[PDB]
Amino acid sequence: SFIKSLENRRTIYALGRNVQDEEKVIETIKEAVRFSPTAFNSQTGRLLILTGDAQDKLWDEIVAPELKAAMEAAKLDGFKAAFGTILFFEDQAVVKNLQEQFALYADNFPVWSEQGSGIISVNVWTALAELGLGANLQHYNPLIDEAVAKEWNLPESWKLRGQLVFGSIEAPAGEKTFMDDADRFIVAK
Amino acid sequence: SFIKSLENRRTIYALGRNVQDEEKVIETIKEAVRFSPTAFNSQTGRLLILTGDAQDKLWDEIVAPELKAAMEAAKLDGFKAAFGTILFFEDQAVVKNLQEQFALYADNFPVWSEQGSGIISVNVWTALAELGLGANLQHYNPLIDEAVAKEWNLPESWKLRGQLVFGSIEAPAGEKTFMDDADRFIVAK
Ligand SMILES: Cc1cc2nc3c(=O)[nH]c(=O)nc-3n(C[C@H](O)[C@H](O)[C@H](O)COP(=O)(O)O)c2cc1C
Ligand SMILES: Cc1cc2nc3c(=O)[nH]c(=O)nc-3n(C[C@H](O)[C@H](O)[C@H](O)COP(=O)(O)O)c2cc1C
Ligand SMILES: O=[N+]([O-])c1cc[n+]([O-])c2ccccc12
Ligand SMILES: O=[N+]([O-])c1cc[n+]([O-])c2ccccc12
Ligand SMILES: O=[N+]([O-])c1cc[n+]([O-])c2ccccc12
Ligand SMILES: O=[N+]([O-])c1cc[n+]([O-])c2ccccc12
Repeated sequence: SFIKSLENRRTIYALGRNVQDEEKVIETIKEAVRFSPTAFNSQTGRLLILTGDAQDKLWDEIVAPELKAAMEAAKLDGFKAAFGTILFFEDQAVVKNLQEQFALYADNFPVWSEQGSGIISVNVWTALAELGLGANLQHYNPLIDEAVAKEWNLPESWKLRGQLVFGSIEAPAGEKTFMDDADRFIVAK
Repeated sequence: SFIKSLENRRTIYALGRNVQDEEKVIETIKEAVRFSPTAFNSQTGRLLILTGDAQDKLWDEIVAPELKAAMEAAKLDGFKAAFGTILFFEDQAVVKNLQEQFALYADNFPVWSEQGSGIISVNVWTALAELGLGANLQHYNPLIDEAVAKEWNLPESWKLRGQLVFGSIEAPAGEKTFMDDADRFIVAK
């Protein structure tokens, strides 16, 4: 069931590369994004999907050095050890066009775009979990933005929002608590 | 399958009140939110779920008059005709607390909260579609915010982000197009 699918999606930090069918994984990532709703069907989400050598390169040659250079002013090995990383961007050129076409909603499009990024990120995350793969969501933007755009020749208009690290599950999700229903749901008739 | 569940979720404007098991619907809405991820497990989403007399009141006594008063400075009947409306808020008190606790990420929490709102909105939307119910997402915020908070005695900290109108499907979804894969997915190794 759908609710079961949602419950199955969890943050998994212990990831490996025991992935049987990479093509199936790629297909599923694309489908999850494809069937995600966006304001005005604007489809502002953009993905860079890295595996193999590119996965090694992201973490060893971009994230690590950028992070070090920043801090000055382990975990990374665990991210690198995963099968791949899905970098989620929002296309600002489309956002700006929407703002120009529908001036009435100009202030709203950045908001709906952020919402869109969350939407496709978790739909992909949940779809991967259905395949039995784990993932965790990271935010090394904006530190790595320029290096990533240069290495993989991305349009300047792609604004990095998140990085979903994914692979085989090598240890179970941790414990998680939930709010009291009474504090977040009100039902009225 | 999960991808099938995603594909089944569509914007349905023609909605009615042929809903067989309201309690099951409420349970499913709660579960979809419960099992949705949020930054720091902050669970900032808040829901006001209206049906029956409250559904009539929202659209006739709040949205209509506010909208008229604004414009001065049909569709509404179609929204009212639905079984209910799920109003999605983000709790700004929790957001502000996060900003204070983790000053390093202060600018990020509003962003992750917006992403969170998108996340729970579509998870609820998709869960309703699995039950065979249709829905559409509207944005009469911030116009109706104050009236809604007063009528249902909501905390000032609840910031309205969207209103998901839902009910029985009375006409099929319209046609929808998709981008070229090549323009939004890059795969590298
Ligand atoms: C963040 C967001 C905001 C949306 N806002 C509205 C809205 O205010 N009014 C409306 O009728 N539809 C709204 N939509 C629905 C989209 O237009 C719709 O999802 C998109 O055209 C894809 O069609 P589908 O929902 O049938 O898949 C919104 C969707 C998203 C994801
Ligand atoms: C918008 C958003 C941003 C998140 N950012 C991070 C992050 O930067 N690093 C991380 O390790 N987890 C991150 N998480 C994961 C959440 O902490 C996690 O989803 C939450 O604690 C619930 O746990 P679960 O994913 O196992 O259900 C993020 C989740 C969401 C929805
Ligand atoms: O009809 N509308 O005004 C409309 C349609 C579709 N989407 O996505 C919208 C999104 C935001 C505001 C109005 C929208
Ligand atoms: O191996 N990791 O990357 C890792 C393990 C455990 N926790 O809690 C983490 C938390 C945040 C980022 C990476 C983590
Ligand atoms: O370990 N972290 O830094 C971490 C854990 C969980 N969430 O949700 C985070 C979210 C944003 C930034 C860092 C996060
Ligand atoms: O009945 N409606 O509310 C309705 C019908 C058709 N479209 O396209 C709509 C579009 C936006 C809002 C309401 C709509």
